[PDB]
Amino acid sequence: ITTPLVHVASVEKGRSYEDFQKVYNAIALKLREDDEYDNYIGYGPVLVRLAWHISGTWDKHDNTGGSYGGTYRFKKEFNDPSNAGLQNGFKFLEPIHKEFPWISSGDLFSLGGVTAVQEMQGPKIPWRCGRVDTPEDTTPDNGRLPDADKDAGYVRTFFQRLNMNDREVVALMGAHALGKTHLKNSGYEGPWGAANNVFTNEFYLNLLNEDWKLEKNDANNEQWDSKSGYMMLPTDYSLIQDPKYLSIVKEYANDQDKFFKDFSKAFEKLLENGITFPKDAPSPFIFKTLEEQGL
Ligand code: HEM
Repeated sequence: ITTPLVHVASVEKGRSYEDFQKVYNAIALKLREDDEYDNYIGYGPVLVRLAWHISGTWDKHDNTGGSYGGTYRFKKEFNDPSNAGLQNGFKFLEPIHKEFPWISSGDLFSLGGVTAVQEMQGPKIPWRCGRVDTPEDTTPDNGRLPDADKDAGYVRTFFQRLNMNDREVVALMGAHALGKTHLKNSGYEGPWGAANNVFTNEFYLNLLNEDWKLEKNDANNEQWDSKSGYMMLPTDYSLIQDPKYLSIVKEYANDQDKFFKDFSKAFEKLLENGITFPKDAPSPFIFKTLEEQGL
């Protein structure tokens, strides 16, 4: 009776690679322009978190949620407590959408994350168009995104719902090299590392090389703190408490190139979960950075 929905990707009318490269460039140029945001971190990290949160609502068992429908634009999902702070990323993308009103919301949200990773010198992320806006009654209920106050067993079980295995989980969590936690958003405070708007394997290096102490923060949540001024969420630290995760953490801490390759695959997969692509669909696009274009 409850059969899994099938969401078929549909290319926006008469649009192709050059069209989306222009959208990429507008995102990337505004990222360069609005350098002051969040004490000069810039909008890169929040756009990556936005792309992850609009995708991480997916439930593989009935194909509800996921990036396809662009449902973060609706009040119920926009106001999810797990999404506190992402309003800044939505407001950043509003002038992009006014300039390119033909792009679907899901395509714009997911492309924002790809642009941010690449412009912060991360790996190329192949990206496919064709997400189609769906009505407000398709918006997933709050509560599908993960709790940070949990252990490795919770992390492993949670990501099963997104069809992610151990390697994919550890790779995806490496995005916590970016940005920081804000007490007002999540009840956690502090960055994970020093180079907060450059995409590197710093997350794994800090996990393994810093001396961490479990401490209460000003919101009375416990987090792991180092003397360097970095922090780790409980779920972050669980990647070195669990023996299978620890092996992969060590692998990425020693080999940023392998991390980049695995992150690129898993992040594209995360953004595409729940979408059926016709065999006649165009191949994934690899957008050029502003630097590669002399822009
Ligand atoms: C168990 C899984 C995860 C948990 C529990 C988690 C939790 C969190 C929390 C609590 C914050 C702080 C938000 C704030 O206070 O502003 C955060 C930020 C962030 N998350 Fe994660 N996250 C997870 C996985 C991911 C994944 C898979 C990605 C991307 C691939 C990601 C990307 C980010 C980024 C870039 C930030 C920084 C945002 C900013 O600086 O504004 N996270 N996450």
